[PDB]
Amino acid sequence: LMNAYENTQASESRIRDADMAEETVAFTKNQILVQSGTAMLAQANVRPQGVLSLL
Amino acid sequence: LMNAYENTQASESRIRDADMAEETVAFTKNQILVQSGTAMLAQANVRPQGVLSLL
Repeated sequence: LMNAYENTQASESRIRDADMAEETVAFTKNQILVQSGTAMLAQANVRPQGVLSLL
Repeated sequence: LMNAYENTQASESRIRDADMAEETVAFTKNQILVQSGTAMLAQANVRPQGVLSLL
């Protein structure tokens, strides 16, 4: 029962538990992506401002 | 039978039993390797931060 329990727990952890190092890189990647997206959006708001030079 | 038992026990121990020192050296080598690797991964996780300054 000890042997089966430890192997069973290992098998369960291999499926449900998350590997923090595996996707903390993904988290940082997504943070960089969202920052770049916010910057590009804010750049996009001021894009039509050049029209006013013709009025 | 006594002599045969002691000889056979020694022969079996030559195979199944582990060497404590020659295992601890590898264990500590693996330890320094893994901590170096996790430090290197942690420092490599911040590479994209050099890009957002261009935004």
